[PDB]
Amino acid sequence: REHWATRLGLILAMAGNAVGLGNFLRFPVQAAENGGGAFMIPYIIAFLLVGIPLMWIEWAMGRYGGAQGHGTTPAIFYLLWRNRFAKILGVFGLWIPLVVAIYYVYIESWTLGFAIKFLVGLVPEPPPTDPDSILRPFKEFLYSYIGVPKGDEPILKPSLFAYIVFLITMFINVSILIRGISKGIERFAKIAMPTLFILAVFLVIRVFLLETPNGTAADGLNFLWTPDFEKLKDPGVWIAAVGQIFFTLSLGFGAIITYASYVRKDQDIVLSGLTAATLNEKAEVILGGSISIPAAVAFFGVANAVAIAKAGAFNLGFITLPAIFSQTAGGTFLGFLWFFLLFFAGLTSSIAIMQPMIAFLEDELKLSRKHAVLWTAAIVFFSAHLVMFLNKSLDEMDFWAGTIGVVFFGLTELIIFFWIFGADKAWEEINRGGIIKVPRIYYYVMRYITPAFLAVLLVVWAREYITHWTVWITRFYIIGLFLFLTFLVFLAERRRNH
Ligand SMILES: CNCC[C@@H](Oc1ccc(C(F)(F)F)cc1)c1ccccc1
Ligand SMILES: CC(C)C[C@H](N)C(=O)O
Ligand code: NA
Ligand code: NA
Repeated sequence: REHWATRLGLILAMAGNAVGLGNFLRFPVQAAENGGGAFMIPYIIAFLLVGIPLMWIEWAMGRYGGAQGHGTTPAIFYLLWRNRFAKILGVFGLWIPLVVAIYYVYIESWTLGFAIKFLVGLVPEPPPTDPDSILRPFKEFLYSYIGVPKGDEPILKPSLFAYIVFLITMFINVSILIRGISKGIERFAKIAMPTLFILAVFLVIRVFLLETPNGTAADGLNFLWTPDFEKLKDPGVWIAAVGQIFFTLSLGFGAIITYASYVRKDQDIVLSGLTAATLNEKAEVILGGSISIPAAVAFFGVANAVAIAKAGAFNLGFITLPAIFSQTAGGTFLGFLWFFLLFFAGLTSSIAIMQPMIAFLEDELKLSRKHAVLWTAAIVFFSAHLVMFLNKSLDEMDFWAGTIGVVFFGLTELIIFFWIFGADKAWEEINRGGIIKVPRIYYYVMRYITPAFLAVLLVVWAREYITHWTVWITRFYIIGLFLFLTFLVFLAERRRNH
């Protein structure tokens, strides 16, 4: 089995897995919609009671599987629980990252396309201070790129440029993945993470120097880091925070598990796991939180920035921020550095959610790396045409896989590892080879607090929160993908028989 060459390259590959579009795009929008600092308390508690323990569980399950030659959950679940239902439940750890990949790689492709155009200066020109006259050209710029419907039909029409950039983005993902774990993912991470970090720091400094009659960047930081204890009674904030924690740390995606299955059976996962998780949180609360919101607040004030963050999820990052930047000398270039940052952040993450399917084909169906990567790219590429051409298909996939799926799957992998396999075996498996030991309090968190936390959350979700007819096209398609992956698991157990 392939293994990570260096401890550092492992940390950075895992950090790269976690540090992505979620830190710079999803987090600020989530924090601004939910009272800024009112969001941060549940977010921290979620990190301590959900984020940390599940990260340790997923590293453990991964290393455990990999030692027996299996990198994915259909098989790993079966090792921990010798039951046919374990294999079926394990299909979600191929389904979730695959469905997520289908839309995530497309959003990643936008950032590349915007980087190219912002570098070459093919950008909208606002007139030489009326906000709507400055924002609109950048709105139209995004709308033409992705092809937002102009009438009644729920159909998108991406520009020719957007389509070819998607193709290039796929080609780039493939070229990294085809070289494997040490020479591909690890090598790229060593280049990509330092670049990503430097670009983000530069932008944070640049944003910190912004001031208008409407405000400063520091008003954005005060909005984000000032608690509201009255909001702590609102369950919506808690549901939002926990969802962000999952998405941001790549928990419940089978992506951490798979990367961990290339950690040698002896090697530490406790300190490594905690460091990768902590690097992500820095890049999210310090770097990601410091760019978009403070810049929006400076130029528009708090209440306008909140309203912008509620307008959509891509309004802030693809419209508002580059619009703001265009009002400053060297702004088109500053736009380029932002989108380049986003591209590298997306790229290190999307290779993490394509690798589970690659690992399944190699481990269970015995395809070569080349064939496994090429077929995985073909399924993502083909499937992506749904997200590219059907309005709100992205939202449907992001809901079922990226939102509901991950929490369900997190609770499931915890029940399988810590309740069925055995709480004492699991704990032994986590700490085995550890540089540091996991605090004793976390045994009771993992066994009782985390699962009760998530079960209560999911109860309120499917009873107090659960559209156009076209959402059924996407549901149909992704259900079919699940059935298809079930077929492959079936074929894998048959190959093992013969
Ligand atoms: C609860 N979250 C809001 C839904 C939001 O989803 C996403 C938000 C951000 C990302 C990103 F991080 F960019 F990858 C991916 C998906 C979304 C999806 C499609 C359109 C608009 C918003
Ligand atoms: C799907 C995951 C790889 C997403 C990643 N953790 C992010 O925050 O962008
Ligand atoms: Na993240
Ligand atoms: Na990343």
